[PDB]
Amino acid sequence: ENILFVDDFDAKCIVPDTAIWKLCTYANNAWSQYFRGVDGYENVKVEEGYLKLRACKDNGTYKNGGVFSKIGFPCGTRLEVKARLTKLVRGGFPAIWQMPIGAPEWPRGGQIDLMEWVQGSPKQIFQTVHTFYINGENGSAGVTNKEADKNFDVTKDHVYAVQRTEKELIFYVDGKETWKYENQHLDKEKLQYPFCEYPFNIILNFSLGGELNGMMTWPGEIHDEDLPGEMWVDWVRVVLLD
Ligand SMILES: CC(=O)N[C@H]1[C@H](O[C@@H]2[C@@H](O)[C@H](O)O[C@H](CO)[C@@H]2O)O[C@H](CO)[C@@H](O[C@@H]2O[C@H](CO)[C@H](O)[C@H](O)[C@H]2O)[C@@H]1O
Ligand SMILES: [Ca+2]
Ligand code: NA
Ligand code: NA
Repeated sequence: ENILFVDDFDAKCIVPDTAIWKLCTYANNAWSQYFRGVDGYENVKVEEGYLKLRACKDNGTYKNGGVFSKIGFPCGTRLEVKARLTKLVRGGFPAIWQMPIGAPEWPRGGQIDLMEWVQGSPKQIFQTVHTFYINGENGSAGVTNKEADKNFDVTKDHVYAVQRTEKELIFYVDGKETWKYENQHLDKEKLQYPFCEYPFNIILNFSLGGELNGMMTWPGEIHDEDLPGEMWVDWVRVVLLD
């Protein structure tokens, strides 16, 4: 099987590979708002074969932990990520996902979420597709997998995967297919399937929710007493398909 990229996070270093992995930065949205004033690698380390991403509160200030790949991947590929949460955190918002590189403004270039967790459904994860066709100017939910295992322990290791081709996206958990999002071969102007127009990166983060500009976010209310939380990523792999 053809390995286009792999990181086992087992390099003789205390931070993830500095050529591949960049620290996440502040932006006025739910997942990014608490990268503000995160000092370098304070919430991000490599240790005992894991990337360890921490979310915590530091003298009044919520701080996220996350990195994104500077490298990205074409179509005809499958991304596999092994990860667990150390615990459930109320208001915690950990994610394993992909953004297009150099695409028009979100959500026009698309977005793929291999894993998200929120306190509102604590014994499940979400696998989600975003496009301008789905979301338009006003939508943020995307299309998510409704038959998601309802009886599932996020604090154990799982392998989250998406296979991306011109035909479709196929999601997996622990090597079992969960759902697919098909190319409908519509007018290019509808932007229904942008997933081969730009390379997609890898994003790994443990973010905190609560209010954004006075509106409650999907991950809901932050319970300070539950903090800190960590996501441990054992490995990331991108395979070239047949
Ligand atoms: C509604 C929203 O917050 N959208 C931002 C998007 O969010 C992701 C969600 O769509 C989804 O729930 O999965 C992940 C993991 O939890 C994120 O929460 O993220 C993108 C990429 O960061 C944002 O696009 C960026 O917006 C900023 C300004 O806010 C900037 O314009 C940048 O150019 C753009 O890429 C969505 O706003
Ligand atoms: Ca590892
Ligand atoms: Na790095
Ligand atoms: Na999701």
